[PDB]
Amino acid sequence: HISSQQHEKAIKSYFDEAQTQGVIIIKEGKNLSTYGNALARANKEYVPASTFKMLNALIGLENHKATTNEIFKWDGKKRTYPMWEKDMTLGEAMALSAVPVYQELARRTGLELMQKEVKRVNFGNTNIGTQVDNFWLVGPLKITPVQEVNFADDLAHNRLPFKLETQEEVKKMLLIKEVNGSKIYAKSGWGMGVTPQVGWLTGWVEQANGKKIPFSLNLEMKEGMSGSIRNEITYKSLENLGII
Repeated sequence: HISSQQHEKAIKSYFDEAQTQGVIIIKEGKNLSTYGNALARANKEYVPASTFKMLNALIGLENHKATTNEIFKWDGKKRTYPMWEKDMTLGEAMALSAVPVYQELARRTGLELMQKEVKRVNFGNTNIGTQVDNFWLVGPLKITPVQEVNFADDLAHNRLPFKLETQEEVKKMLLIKEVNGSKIYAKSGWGMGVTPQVGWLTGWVEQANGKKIPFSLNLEMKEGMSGSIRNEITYKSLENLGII
């Protein structure tokens, strides 16, 4: 079998090849393993950016601000991406990472309730500030890569403080890949309105035997880098380690 030294070298190279700095944290049962080319990122705070959609969806569904089939209508105004100029359910919006639909959901929850639920769940630094519709994009909400893989571990195992049914509905929103009997559930995140920019892919692998292996990738995104590098490094890392 392959040495630690070699796994670590391989996964560090994935980051080096992308000309970025990043970490990926894997959790197995209770044990966290940190890999990549900038390990000290593991316990630094960054904005969650679209990572926070997993929790905004939980809070909105639990608090009856939406249902899993409600169609959020496009209001007709020009959007950053053409693929967002359409009507969609929270699940469609999770996959397209459609920030406008999730800003509407935040605004239905409202500042006061949003701040209470973010506190109740203990996400990151728990601080949402005064602006209900952009706190996960530009601050002040922040979360370390450790707290993210721990958040994915809780979601994955249904340990967040929400109805089981709420958690199952949100996890169904997150299936992003199947590869050999393994299912990968994750949400990406790119905070562009912060400097330096932060990229995330947080989730877990469900192996064919039902075991769940949570992960959070966290890297510096750079002007002109592609978004699928978060995916590419993540899948290379998980396959290097035999998780998929």
